[PDB]
Amino acid sequence: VESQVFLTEDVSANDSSCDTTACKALREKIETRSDVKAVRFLNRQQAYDDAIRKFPQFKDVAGKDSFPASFIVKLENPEQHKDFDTAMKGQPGVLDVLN
Amino acid sequence: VESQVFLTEDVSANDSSCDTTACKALREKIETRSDVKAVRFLNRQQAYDDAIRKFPQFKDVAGKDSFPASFIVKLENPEQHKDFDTAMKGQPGVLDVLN
Ligand SMILES: [Br-]
Ligand SMILES: [Br-]
Ligand SMILES: [Br-]
Ligand SMILES: [Br-]
Ligand SMILES: [K+]
Ligand SMILES: [K+]
Ligand SMILES: [K+]
Ligand SMILES: [K+]
Repeated sequence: VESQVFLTEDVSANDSSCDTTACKALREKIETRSDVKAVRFLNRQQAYDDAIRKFPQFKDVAGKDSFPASFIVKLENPEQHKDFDTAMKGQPGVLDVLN
Repeated sequence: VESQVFLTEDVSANDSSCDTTACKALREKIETRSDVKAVRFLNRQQAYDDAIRKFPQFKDVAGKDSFPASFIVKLENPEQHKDFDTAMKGQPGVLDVLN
């Protein structure tokens, strides 16, 4: 069980490796959480590819631009994710958190 | 661990509880196999919800007809599931098997 923190459109479209300073700074910000053990970046292309695989019926219909880049986040205890989700939603540069 | 047997549309569109002739007949063919311990039914509304829960990106284009219903099947010997998979794939009413 891992959390997924969605990023904003311009980072999604233009940063394929989280090498913009803001995306890196945002990865660091998340890593500082007392309840976070690991943070992994997943770009727009890869996330689209992973989804299309798992559900091969939108191969044409759905485009990658519907898929935000994100951080896949391993928490200390995934049953206590409430505080984390709250912080993320209050964090600038974070679009949403997967519910 | 559990096996997932996806159903063709003729059952997926009609039946919310496996209460149509086609669904039950298919359910009975699976349950009576010696290599099957238990069979659970998963309607298309539950399939839509599980999928959108994991990929809300698809909510743009996915209708209730985009996700097939399924049987969640508990095998007697899970490690040895290769002949079961093939049997199901050759069964009328079966769309696909997970993996
Ligand atoms: Br990308
Ligand atoms: Br239904
Ligand atoms: Br059931
Ligand atoms: Br038959
Ligand atoms: K980097
Ligand atoms: K930490
Ligand atoms: K935010
Ligand atoms: K049986």
